[PDB]
Amino acid sequence: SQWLQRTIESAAVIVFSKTTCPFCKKLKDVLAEAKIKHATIELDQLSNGSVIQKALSNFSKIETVPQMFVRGKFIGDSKAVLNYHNNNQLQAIVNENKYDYDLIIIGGGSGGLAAGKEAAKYGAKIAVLDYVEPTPMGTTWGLGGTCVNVGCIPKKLMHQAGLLSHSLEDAQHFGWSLDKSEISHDWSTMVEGVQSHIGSLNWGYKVSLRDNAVTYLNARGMLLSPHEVQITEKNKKVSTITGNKIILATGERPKYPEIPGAIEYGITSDDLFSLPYFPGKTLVVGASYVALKCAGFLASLGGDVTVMVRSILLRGFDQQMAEKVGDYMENHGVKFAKLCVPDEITQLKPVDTENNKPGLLLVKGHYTDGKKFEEEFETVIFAVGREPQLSKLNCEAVGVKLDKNGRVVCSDDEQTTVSNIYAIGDINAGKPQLTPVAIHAGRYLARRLFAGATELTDYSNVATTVFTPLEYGACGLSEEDAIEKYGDNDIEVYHSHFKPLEWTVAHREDNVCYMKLVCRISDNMRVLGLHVLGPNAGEITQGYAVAIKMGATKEDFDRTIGIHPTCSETFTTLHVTKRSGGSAAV
Amino acid sequence: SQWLQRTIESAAVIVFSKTTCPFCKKLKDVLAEAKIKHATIELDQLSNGSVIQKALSNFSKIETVPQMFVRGKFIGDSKAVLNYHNNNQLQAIVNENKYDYDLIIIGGGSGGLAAGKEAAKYGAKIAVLDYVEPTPMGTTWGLGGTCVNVGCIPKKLMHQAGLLSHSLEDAQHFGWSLDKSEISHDWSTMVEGVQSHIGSLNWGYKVSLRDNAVTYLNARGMLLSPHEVQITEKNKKVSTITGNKIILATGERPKYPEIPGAIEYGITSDDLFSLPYFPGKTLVVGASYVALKCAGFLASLGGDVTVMVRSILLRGFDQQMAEKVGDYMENHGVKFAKLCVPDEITQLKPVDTENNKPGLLLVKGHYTDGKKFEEEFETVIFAVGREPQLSKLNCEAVGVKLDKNGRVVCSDDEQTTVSNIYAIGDINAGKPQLTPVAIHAGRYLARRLFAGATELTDYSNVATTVFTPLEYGACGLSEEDAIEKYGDNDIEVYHSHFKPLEWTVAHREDNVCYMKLVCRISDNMRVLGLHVLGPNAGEITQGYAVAIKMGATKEDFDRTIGIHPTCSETFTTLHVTKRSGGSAAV
Ligand SMILES: Cc1cc2nc3c(=O)[nH]c(=O)nc-3n(CC(O)[C@H](O)[C@H](O)COP(=O)(O)OP(=O)(O)OC[C@H]3O[C@@H](n4cnc5c(N)ncnc54)[C@H](O)[C@@H]3O)c2cc1C
Ligand SMILES: Cc1cc2nc3c(=O)[nH]c(=O)nc-3n(CC(O)[C@H](O)[C@H](O)COP(=O)(O)OP(=O)(O)OC[C@H]3O[C@@H](n4cnc5c(N)ncnc54)[C@H](O)[C@@H]3O)c2cc1C
Repeated sequence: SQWLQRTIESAAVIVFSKTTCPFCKKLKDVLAEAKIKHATIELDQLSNGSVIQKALSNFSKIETVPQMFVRGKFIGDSKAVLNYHNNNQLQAIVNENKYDYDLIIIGGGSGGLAAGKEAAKYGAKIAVLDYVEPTPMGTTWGLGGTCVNVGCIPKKLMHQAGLLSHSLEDAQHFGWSLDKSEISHDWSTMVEGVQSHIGSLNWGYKVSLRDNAVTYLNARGMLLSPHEVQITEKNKKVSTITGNKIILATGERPKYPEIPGAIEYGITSDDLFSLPYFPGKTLVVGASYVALKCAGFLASLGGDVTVMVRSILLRGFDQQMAEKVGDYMENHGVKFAKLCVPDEITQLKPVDTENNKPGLLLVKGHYTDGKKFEEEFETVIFAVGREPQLSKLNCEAVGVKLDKNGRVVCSDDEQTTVSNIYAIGDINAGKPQLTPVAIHAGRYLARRLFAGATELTDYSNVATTVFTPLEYGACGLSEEDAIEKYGDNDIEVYHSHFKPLEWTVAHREDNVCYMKLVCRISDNMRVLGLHVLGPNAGEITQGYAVAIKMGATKEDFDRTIGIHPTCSETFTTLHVTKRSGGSAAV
Repeated sequence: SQWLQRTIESAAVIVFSKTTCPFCKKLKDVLAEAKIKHATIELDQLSNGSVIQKALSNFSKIETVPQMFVRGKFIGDSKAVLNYHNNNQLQAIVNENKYDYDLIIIGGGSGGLAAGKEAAKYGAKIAVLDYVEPTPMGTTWGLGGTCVNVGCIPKKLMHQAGLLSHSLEDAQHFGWSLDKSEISHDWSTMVEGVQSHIGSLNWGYKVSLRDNAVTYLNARGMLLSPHEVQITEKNKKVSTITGNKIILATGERPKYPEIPGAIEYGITSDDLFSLPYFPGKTLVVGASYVALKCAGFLASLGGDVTVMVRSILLRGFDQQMAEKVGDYMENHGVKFAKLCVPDEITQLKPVDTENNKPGLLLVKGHYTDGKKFEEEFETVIFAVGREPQLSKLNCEAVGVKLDKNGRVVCSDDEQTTVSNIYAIGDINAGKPQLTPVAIHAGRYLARRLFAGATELTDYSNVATTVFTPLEYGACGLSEEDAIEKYGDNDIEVYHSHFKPLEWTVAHREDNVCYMKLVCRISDNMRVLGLHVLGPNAGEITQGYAVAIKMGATKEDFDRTIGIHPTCSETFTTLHVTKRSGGSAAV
C-alpha cells in the first residue's frame, strides 16, 4: 500500500510472484541457477495481493507477474531477467549498490548474527562487526558474544557439573556403592572441557557467517552518520564503510560498584568461566539471577559461598518464588548477608600464579542498620547488573535517542529515532534480556527489512528459567504483578507442592518443589502466569509457553491428561486455590 | 432440561444456590459446620440458570434459592433445612439411603480411588473394594493397583537407578574424580529402597480414602445383580452390599505365552520389581514399552539382557521413533533376537534359595525363517501384554457386555450395557491404557454422577512417554497414521536432531536425540503429532500436550520464544522438512 513503497525501497533483491505462474517459476529457477538470493512475495497468498499487484505499476509501469526489483529499481519481468542472465549482465545488476552494504550489524553476540544470517537469505549484502573489549584483568574471548562465551552456555554447563554433584550423593540410595567422601572435583578439568566447547562455538559462529556470505569483521564499530560506520581493526587500522540499514546489537558488560578495590581485586561473570583456579571461599555481590546461578554451582562444587544481598532476591521476579529459591540455597550450603553492601576490597594475599591458587581479599561493608561487615574471601564476584556502553558508538550525535539508563529507545519494530537504524537484544530499552529474544527479534526484523514481512516481535509471555541449584521456570506474570494489574478479586492462584519420584528414594525434601498458576477469573480463568520450582524446570516450562501464547485457560490445563510419572503432570491437576486457604502440601 | 432431572435423580446431596445469596451462604455454612458434604450448582453462573431455577419448581414447588435435595428428594429451603438442623434431624436426613452405598467401586488401583475420592466430595457414600490375587510364584502387594506396586512407580524408580550409571560416567568429564569402572551396584539395596517407597504409597492410598470418608474393604468383589455385590474378605467371610452406582475398575494382569515352562519357570513385571535377587542373564520376551523399559534399566545396571521380538518394536507407536529407540538400546548393550518367538522353557538348575540366586533355564524357540533358537538364561521375563480378568466378576449373568478381548464395552460416558454400572481404566475397551487416563476419567465420571457435570472425557491426543534408556515422548499421531489418514501431499514433517548441552562435555553421541512435528498442510499446518527422543522426554512433551489439545499450528510453535539453553526450545525453531530432503543433523 505504502507498505509497498517501503518494501521496494529497502529490499536488496525481491521478486513479486504468484504460485500459479509458470513464468514466475522460470524466473525463480534462473535465479537459483545463478545462485542469486532474493525475497519473494507470492501475491496469490495475500488477501490483498490484487491491490498490491495493480499498485506495482507505479514502480514498473506494468501489472503482470513476475516483477523483479533490485534496491528500489525495477529490473524486469521473466523475459527481461532471462536476457540479463543469458547475457552475463545479471550478476552485475544484482550487485549494484550505492553503499558498501545493505546491512551493517554492529555486535556479534546472539542478536546481530541471527539478523545477519536471516537478512543474507534474501540477498542483502551484510557485514557483522564484533570486537570484545577485555575485562579489567585482561580476559577476552571469541565470536558469539555474551551467551556463547560468558553467559548461558558456560553457566548451564557449570550448573550441570553442580547437579552431577547431587547425583553422586543420590546414587548410593539407588544401590550404587559410591562413597562421595572420597571423590573430589577438579576445577581445571571442568574449565578445560567448558572452554573447549566454547572455542568450538566461536568457530561455529565464524563458519556460519561465512556459509551465509555474511562478511565478518573483527573490529570496533562507531557511527559517523546514519550510513557511515567507522571501523578500527586489530592492526589499529581505521577506515569507513557504508550501509543502508544499520542494526545496533552491542549488548552490555558487567558493572562494578564504585568502591576502592573492586576493579583491582574483584572479578565478574565475564572472568569466572575461564578462571584458572577454583575461586575457593567466595563472596558473590549481587542478587540477580546471575548472582544466584553462580553462587549455586560454586556451592555444589563444594565451595564456601556467601551472597551479599542489598535488598531482595531476583528483583523483577515473582517474590514468593524468589524466597523459595533463596530458602533452598540457604539450606544447601549458601550463606546470605542480607541488607548489606560492600564498601571496600583490600588484598591480603596475591593470586598464586605458579601453584594455580587464588589470593585472599578483605571485604569491608555495612548493613542497613549501620553494623559493620568484615570478612575474608579468596575470590569476590560482582553480579550487580550489566550496562550498555553506547557512548563509544556516537549514538546521540548521529541522532539515536538513548534513555536515562543509556539504552536505545525503540519503537515496537526495533526502529530507533534515526529511520534506517534499528536496535535489538539487551540494548533495546524495556525488552526482556534473553538470548532467544535477541535471535527471534533479529530474524523477524530482517524479514521486515528485506522480505517485506510485517510481523512484529511479541515480547509478552516470554518464558524464562533461572538455573539455581533448584531451578525456577516462569512464563507470564508474577502473582503480585497480576494482582496489581487486575485486582485481588479477579485473581485466582492454583498451587501445589510436589515431590519428584527421584527424590523419594534419595530421601530429599517433601514440600520444597512448588508450582502455581496465576489466573484471571473474569477472563474465563485465563492463565496469566506459570511458575515452577523443581528439577528440569526449563524443560517443563517450555511446552506451556506455547499454550499460554495461544491464550490458555485453567480449563485447557484441566482437560489435558498428564504423563505419568513426571513433575510436569502436576500442572494438569491443580485444584487448591490460595483463596481457599487449603493446604498445598503433598 | 432433563439434565436437571438426571442430576437430582443421581445426586446424593445437592444444593442449588447463587454466589450473591446470603441465605445460600448461610445454608452452605451450616452444612459445612455439620460436616455434610454436597454438590453445589450456583445458578447465577450458568447461562441457562434462569431456566433451571424455574424448572426446579417441578420438584420443590418453589423457584427461590437455596434448594436442597437428598437422593432425589427435595429437603427444603434455607428455613426448612435449618429447622431440621435445629431439630437434630439433619444428619439422619442426609444419610437416608435405600442402598448401603451411593457408589461401589470394584478395584483399588488408579481409577477406582480417584473416582471414589471425587464422589465423596459431593456426599456420595462410597465403598472401594481392592484385592490382589498373587502371581504364580505368590507375589502379592498392597493398595494402589498396578502403577503403585508393579507398574509406573517401581519402573521409573529403577529407570532412574539405570540413568545414574550415565550420570556417574558423565561426572568424570565434568571434573569429578571418580572411576565409574570400579563402582558396583547392589540390586537388593535398590529393591529395599523402592519397596519402602511403594509401601508408603499403599499407606498413603489407604489414608487418603479414609480421610475422604470413603470405605475401603480389602476384599474380592463379584456382581450378583445390578445393585448387589458379593464381597469375600480375607477370612473367607462372604457377604452382600448394595449400591446405587457401581464402577468396575479392576485393571489387568500380565499374560503368559501358552508354552511349556512359562508359568513354572518364567516371571513377569508383576514379579520383577520385588525379586529377592538380581535377574542375571535375562531374556525379555516381548517388544512393547514394558519389555523395553525393563530390558533397558537391567542393561544399565550391568545386566546381560536379550529382548525377543516377534515382529516389531512398539507396535502402535511411530515406527521411525521405535527404530531409533531400539538402535539406542542395541548400541548401549541390549541384544535383540528379531523375528523370534519362544517354543518352550526348561529348567536346568532350580532357583538357589539358600544362596538367594536365580536358577538356570534353557529357552528353545524359532525364527520366522525356521532357523532354531536355543540359549541359556537365569531369568526369563514375559512382557507379552496384559489382559482383563472379568471372569470372576460374574458380568455375563448380570448383563455387562464384554468384547472379544474380554474388556467391558462402554459408551462415551463410561456406561456399560447395565444402566447403573460404569467401567473405567484398563478394562474400558479401546481406551488409552494409562494411569492418568484412568484417574481423569474416574474423576470426570464421579462429577457427572454426583455433581451434575456434563463434561465427557476426551481420549484423543493423550501424551505418553516410554522410559527407555533414551526416553521417547509422544502426543498425537504417528507420521504413518497421519500420512495414511490424510494423504502424503497433505502431510508436512518438520524435524531436527539435537545434542543436549550436557552431552557436549560428557562426549555423548552427536545426532542421536531427535524430534519432529507431524503437520497437516490443508489445516494451517496443524500439528497432528509431536515426537521427541532425548533426556527427560516426558517433562518436555507434557507442556506441548496442552497446546495440542488447543489446536496448535506450526506457526504457534514458531512464534513462541525458546527457553535457552534447553532441549525443548528446539521445538520452537523447527524449519527443516523431510520433504525438502535436507539434513536433520545438528
Ligand atoms: C552470566 C549470564 C548468564 C546468562 N544466562 C542466560 C540464559 O540461561 N538464557 C538466556 O536466554 N539468556 C541468558 N543471559 C543473557 C544473554 O546471554 C544476553 O541476553 C545475550 O547475550 C544478548 O545478546 P546480544 O546479541 O544482544 O548482546 P551480546 O551477546 O552481549 O553481544 C554483543 C556483542 O557486541 C560486541 N560489541 C560491543 N560494542 C561493540 C562495538 N562498538 N563494535 C563492535 N562490537 C561491539 C560485544 O563485545 C559483544 O560481543 C545470560 C547473561 C549473563 C551475563
Ligand atoms: C510394568 C508397567 C509399567 C507401567 N508404566 C506406566 C507409566 O510409566 N505411565 C502410565 O500412564 N501407565 C503405566 N502403566 C500402565 C498402568 O499402570 C495402568 O494403566 C494403571 O494401573 C491402570 O489403572 P487401573 O485402575 O485401571 O488398573 P489397576 O491399577 O491394575 O487396578 C486394578 C485393581 O483392582 C484389583 N481387583 C481386580 N479384581 C478385583 C475384584 N474382583 N475385587 C476387588 N479388587 C479387584 C486389582 O488387583 C487391582 O489392584 C504401566 C503398567 C505396567 C504393567
